Amino acid sequence: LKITRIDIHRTDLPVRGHSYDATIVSIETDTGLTGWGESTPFGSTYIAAHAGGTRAALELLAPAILGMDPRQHDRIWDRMRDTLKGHRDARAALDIACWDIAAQAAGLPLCDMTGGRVAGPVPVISSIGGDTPEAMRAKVARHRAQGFKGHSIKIGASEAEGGPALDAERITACLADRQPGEWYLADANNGLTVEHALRMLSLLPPGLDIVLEAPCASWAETKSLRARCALPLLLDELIQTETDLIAAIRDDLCDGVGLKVSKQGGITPMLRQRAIAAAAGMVMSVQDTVGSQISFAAILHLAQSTPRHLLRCALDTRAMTTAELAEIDAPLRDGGASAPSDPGLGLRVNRDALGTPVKTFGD
Amino acid sequence: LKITRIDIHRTDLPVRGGVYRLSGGREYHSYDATIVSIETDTGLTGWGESTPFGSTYIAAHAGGTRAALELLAPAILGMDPRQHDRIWDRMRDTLKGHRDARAALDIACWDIAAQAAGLPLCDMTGGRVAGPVPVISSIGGDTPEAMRAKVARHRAQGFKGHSIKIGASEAEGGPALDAERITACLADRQPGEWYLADANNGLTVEHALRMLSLLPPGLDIVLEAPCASWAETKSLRARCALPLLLDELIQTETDLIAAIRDDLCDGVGLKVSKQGGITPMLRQRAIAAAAGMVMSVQDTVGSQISFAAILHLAQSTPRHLLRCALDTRAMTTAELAEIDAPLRDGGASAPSDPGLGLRVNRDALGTPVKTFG
Amino acid sequence: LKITRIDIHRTDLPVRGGVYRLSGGREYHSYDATIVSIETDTGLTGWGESTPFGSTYIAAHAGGTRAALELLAPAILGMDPRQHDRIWDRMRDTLKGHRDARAALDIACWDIAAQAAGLPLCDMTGGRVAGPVPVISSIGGDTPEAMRAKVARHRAQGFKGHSIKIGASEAEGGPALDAERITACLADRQPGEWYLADANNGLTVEHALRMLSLLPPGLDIVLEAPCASWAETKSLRARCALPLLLDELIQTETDLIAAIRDDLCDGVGLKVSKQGGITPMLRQRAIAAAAGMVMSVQDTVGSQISFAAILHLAQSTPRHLLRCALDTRAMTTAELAEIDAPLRDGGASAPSDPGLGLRVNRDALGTPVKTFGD
Amino acid sequence: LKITRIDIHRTDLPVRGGVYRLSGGREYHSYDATIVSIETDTGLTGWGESTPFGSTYIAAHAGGTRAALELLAPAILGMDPRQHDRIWDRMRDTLKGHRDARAALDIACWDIAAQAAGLPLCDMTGGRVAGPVPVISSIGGDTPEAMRAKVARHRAQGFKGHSIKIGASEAEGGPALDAERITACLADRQPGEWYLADANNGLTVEHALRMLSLLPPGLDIVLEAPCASWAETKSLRARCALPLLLDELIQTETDLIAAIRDDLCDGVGLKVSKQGGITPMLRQRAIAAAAGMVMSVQDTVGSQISFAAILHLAQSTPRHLLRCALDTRAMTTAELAEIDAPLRDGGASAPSDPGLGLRVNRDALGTPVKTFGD
Ligand SMILES: [Mg+2]
Ligand SMILES: [Mg+2]
Repeated sequence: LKITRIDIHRTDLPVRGHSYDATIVSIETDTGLTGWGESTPFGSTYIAAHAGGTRAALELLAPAILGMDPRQHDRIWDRMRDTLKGHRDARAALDIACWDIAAQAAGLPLCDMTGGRVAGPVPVISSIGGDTPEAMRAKVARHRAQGFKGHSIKIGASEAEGGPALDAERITACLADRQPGEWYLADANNGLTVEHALRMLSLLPPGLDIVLEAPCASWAETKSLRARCALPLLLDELIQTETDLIAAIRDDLCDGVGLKVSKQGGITPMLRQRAIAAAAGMVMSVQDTVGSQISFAAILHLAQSTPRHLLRCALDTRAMTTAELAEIDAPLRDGGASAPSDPGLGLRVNRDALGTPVKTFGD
Repeated sequence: LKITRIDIHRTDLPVRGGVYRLSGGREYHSYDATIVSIETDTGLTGWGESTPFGSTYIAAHAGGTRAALELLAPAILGMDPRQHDRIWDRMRDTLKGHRDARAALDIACWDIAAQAAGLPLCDMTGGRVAGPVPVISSIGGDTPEAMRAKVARHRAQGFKGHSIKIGASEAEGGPALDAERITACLADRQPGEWYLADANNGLTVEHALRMLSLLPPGLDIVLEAPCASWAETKSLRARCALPLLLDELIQTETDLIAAIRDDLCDGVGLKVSKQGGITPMLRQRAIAAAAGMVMSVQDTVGSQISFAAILHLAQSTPRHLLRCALDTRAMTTAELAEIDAPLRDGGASAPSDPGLGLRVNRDALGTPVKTFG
Repeated sequence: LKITRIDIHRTDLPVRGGVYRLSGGREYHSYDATIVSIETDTGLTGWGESTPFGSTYIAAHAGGTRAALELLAPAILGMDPRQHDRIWDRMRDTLKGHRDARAALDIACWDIAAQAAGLPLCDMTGGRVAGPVPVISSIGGDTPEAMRAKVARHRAQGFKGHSIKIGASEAEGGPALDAERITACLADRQPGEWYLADANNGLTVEHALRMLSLLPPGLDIVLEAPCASWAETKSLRARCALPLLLDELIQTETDLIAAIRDDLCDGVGLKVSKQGGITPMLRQRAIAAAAGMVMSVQDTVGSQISFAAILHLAQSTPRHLLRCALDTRAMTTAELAEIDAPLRDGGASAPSDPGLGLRVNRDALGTPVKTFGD
Repeated sequence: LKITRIDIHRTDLPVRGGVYRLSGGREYHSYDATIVSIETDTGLTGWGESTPFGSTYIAAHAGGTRAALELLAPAILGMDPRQHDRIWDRMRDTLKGHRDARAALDIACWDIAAQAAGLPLCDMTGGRVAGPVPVISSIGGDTPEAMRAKVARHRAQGFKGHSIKIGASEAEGGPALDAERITACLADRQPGEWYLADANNGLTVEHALRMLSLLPPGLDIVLEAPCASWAETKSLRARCALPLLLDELIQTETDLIAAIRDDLCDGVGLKVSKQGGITPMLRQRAIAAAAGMVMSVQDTVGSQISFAAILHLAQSTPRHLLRCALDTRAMTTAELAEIDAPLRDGGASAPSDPGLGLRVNRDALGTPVKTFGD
């Protein structure tokens, strides 16, 4: 088995409800298998990544893995590392496509190639955008009615907007109508000062069941808050590499991690990082930055093979954009979704929907 | 004085009071007990029990106990049963770990030692502390109202402590259900009672912290065995204001040293057969007592034979550090022996007969499965 | 794909050469191996070995291994051998610990899965790293001169790594003797060699510190398994400048997390049947590699069946972190199976046949002590 | 079994050969001993000794030992001498600290308990460990050359372990002298020997660090009791690569816990009458053994009666943790009792007679200074 051709595509994913610049990769083998992978950074200020950067890195990564056996995930990973440091966003698309191929060649859905299907549907997270306390509360109520159990709620008010008091009120409001078996995550997107986070913690009423995600912009700030925060803490932006997780363990920094396929760098590091987190007893939300059905396929299969007591929802990226790049049989039903049973990722990709490839390597 | 014959018995102990539930979907319907008798040249007989709490509590199971005894029993034949440290050394030199197997032999030897000396075991392990020992219930997992009713029944029987088993999955209601279980179980509390919320190593740190946040203020509760590993427990310890007791994580003497070095806990669940019998219960008592750690003196589970070891040890434990003795008679319907230790005057009192104070019903044990000598 | 039948074999493994000596007066003369075959509905057979190193290396013994398998083997009947994590979970739900017993079943499932995928295990576990894996010698306890000479035999045979056993009692000469044993074993070293001083969890901290004081300056040595407990090892670590590798104290994935949290060591001795098979070896390799811990890839002891698992795993390990593979064929006289992986040009190379690459001598194992299923 | 009568005796023990100097200008010329006998209703008599090493070793003196016995002795009358923990509790409830006074009563109760059971004390405290117990040679403060010569004398007699006293004032030569003493004492080193540099809580951290810097590399030495306080010892520990043994600072069981929590030491000097008798010696041995701390088993000083307690405890102590017993008979010319435990080839073995194995010369003790009596 040999990689023979790699096609790099660029396509715009309009926001459901600006747009996202997606890079979609196909990899072909000498036996005639095709694997697919997606990497689409969430704008250019979520982490140190942007779409133009993803494509510029692929100029180096794609030619380097030509002729390799797509099943040898660690050696392909090493080849990518030896070619270009970091740029895990670019690694992700290639890595995912190789795993798609590998699972196809083994006659397995990806969830069965990555440990085995855990029984039942994966709980899907509801996303609650930044707004007034009462508005966020109503959105939570709307999502509750649709069967969603887990909610990611956005916080991060400037002083002018009302600061820590506003964020505290947003949290209390979102939890006000809660029913048994629900789970809430306040995501600050690395945006609070330690002073803001401490004031916010003081302002919260007692007896709330809430997890705090990505409170601060840097490691040192997050470590200072950690010393004076009794809430479970989940890290997202700050966890990109496997070494990041080791540092977090060393510093006893968090109780959970936000694992995003294209942030961590594809199936290969998602699996390494899941093994580390699981061993550490860290809960894991399994998501991606943003993407089409292709991104969703990687998320779902990985979520499906994650131990349920550690899993804290999967993200359904199809809810984020209007894009229709592929079919996959995994309907959102009752706040949950199930990985399909077709070999590989289970995608039927609409090649024409992607536009002519911006770049081709091989022949 | 010389050990001449060792007999290994196997029997089943049926659960008393309905399916017993622990965290992570573990269920127990009966318990597979291993009962050992040891004979001396002088014609004394000593008894010991080791009954793992199924195969899913710690790294031990009844088949493993018996497999370990195949090496341990022949190893100690010919030894003086009064020389507890040297017999222990012999067992260690023969087979690492397997404290479940050491336990039954170790207890039988102490039974012999005490009989030879004409003393009850409590008066061979430091001396009787005045008054009865308070007894503790084992409240298996169920709904908050089901668990609260079990607490009430034990209250009416004269029990003063209650070990309440928590550890709900997200699907079942998670930390909120566990917090509800705790509040319900404490709701009818009378003066001079004591409660352990035992998660049996079943919570993530995230679940524990959420659970802690949900608990109403002003509760008198001790948290037991919150997490599956040493590193998780340390992480929770850094952010938990409640007193913490460790159980599954404390098996060896070196375990207790690590706990002290890490300042990991304020008490220890000492279970006769988890620690490995009288000899290590005494060593671990000395360590815990010096560190000021409270001690719940229990076993995994067992018959009256297990109960005699538990009771005599609790009876010689300083009362200010003792946090109840487990009365296993409430956990199974088995009647493997008589012991004159009824629940009265506030709990149970060790008998004054030499040894463990047991009258073993051999007809309840079945024919031995293996004999050595 | 379904597991249909599991056979438990018990076979004796006679020692190769002379009496083997570890610290604390531990001597060894022969090995009690348990060998497991797993069959599928499709007619594939996978093989796995678990052979505790006597009964005092870790909390494991062959009788215990077999007793545990009485619970484990029937629990995995009917399962898909390819779903390693779900099979792992089933085993954990059945019996806590007893990774020795998990190991034989887990390895046989990986053997099957790699066969079904048409790949040698090294290519199913990340992919073959180029070139042979260097092999480590196992230098048992003796006088310094005898040890030095045993290092020579192995050197001439193409060995670059040496595990040297230390741990003298005070009567025997204590830390001075151990220091002499170390200096003597390194005395004839040629470029590219690597030395581990393995105490097998047998030194007091006082003994270790005394020994460290007695060693001459300028040695290239790694200290393995100095002390019997976590707390003792932590105390030594605070006052030891040598790289430390943990062996007996690392059995679970959570053990490795605790070592990281405590910044306790710079390497780990990963033994297939100690960690519990291919599945935990892969988990623990991912954790060790992320922390930049070096790894010696070994087993307790075993036949060619143990060796197959060791070798394929070592072959997919990044070479800069790898610190040799144990060749178990040097330790036993058993001929339980054929494998095409001889010592040549730098070490041993995993064969390219799908699976473990074993051809099992089925009459050499004896009639199964127990069978489950069909 | 009931305690019926307690007799308190006082007797002088004349120094034998070499008047001791401890750090800080401390001097000692004879030792004021307190000896207690306890009688039972069944006609058994047990014996116990407590003799503080002068009045400046730890917070104890002979006059204080006797003043405390005025409270402790009547408190334990009518008690069952076999219930060691409950007698201990009664003593603790009666008077805090004063473990020197507890020791004499406690040892006598264990003597009775052992005789009642018809076992030597080593067999009542876990069981006799095979072979003689090594006995420590004591090397008093002197010139490096004189100390070296005395080590050579003890070496020729068969002693293997040496306790060597250090702690020179600046005027006397400071850290340089202490380092020279240490270097000299180890210069004629033969295999299987052990060395303990005892500063008797006498060094400043500055002095200790200077002494450590001055020592040549490659020495096999253990440092005992370097500093006067817990906080000083902690500071030294942070910057000292040698194994550390605490003596004066470890008196209670809670002290050992504090040492574990602070990771302060690798060994402990257990002295029967410092720790408070057989009962606390056993508790502290259990703690230390679990922590892997080495233990030197000694007493402050004493007659054969003190030696009986030392020897029996050392005899039941695991040999890999044991670092010699002190033969107190070498420290005085007093003949207070006969015990069949001759010193031969640098070792001694506990006798087999029930109890401590003493044959006490009542005439050598004088009339009791106090009888209880209540
Ligand atoms: Mg996030
Ligand atoms: Mg001293």
